[PDB]
Amino acid sequence: QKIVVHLRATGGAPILKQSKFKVSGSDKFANVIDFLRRQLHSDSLFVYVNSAFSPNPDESVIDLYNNFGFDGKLVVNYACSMAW
Amino acid sequence: QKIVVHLRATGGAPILKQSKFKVSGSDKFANVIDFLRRQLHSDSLFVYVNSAFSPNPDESVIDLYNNFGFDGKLVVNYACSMAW
Repeated sequence: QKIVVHLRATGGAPILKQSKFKVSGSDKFANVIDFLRRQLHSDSLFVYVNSAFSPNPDESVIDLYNNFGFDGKLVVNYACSMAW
Repeated sequence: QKIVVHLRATGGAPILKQSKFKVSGSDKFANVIDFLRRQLHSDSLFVYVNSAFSPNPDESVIDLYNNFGFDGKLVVNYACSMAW
């Protein structure tokens, strides 16, 4: 099984011309980390994936904004199914 | 203080014409949850925010994709210095 992997630059990191790849699902994530390390010429890159979670209803909006907001706003997603 | 909240529909949920709102930071997140459940007629809507984590080198691409993949792909964010 081949998985489509899209590399997304954040925090002002260099944008790669070739950001879309197809890789074997059995491949270890070390391969992705190593590819980026080589493309950007750095051994200390931040390589991460987003993870969804349902915020505590009792938490204030300002706190969630301070811990998860970006570019002046807090993005709140909503869905029927988490598997699209 | 007012916080801009960007509501985004995913996973089959109905899209709102105006999904951008100003909410008092002092309000509990419960107000956002209740707004969505009320306006979209569903008690079981997933209301989530995105967090982030760096996968371990030995993790397989397939598992990362099955666990956190989005719209037919695994999005890998990278930065030389982090900013949400």
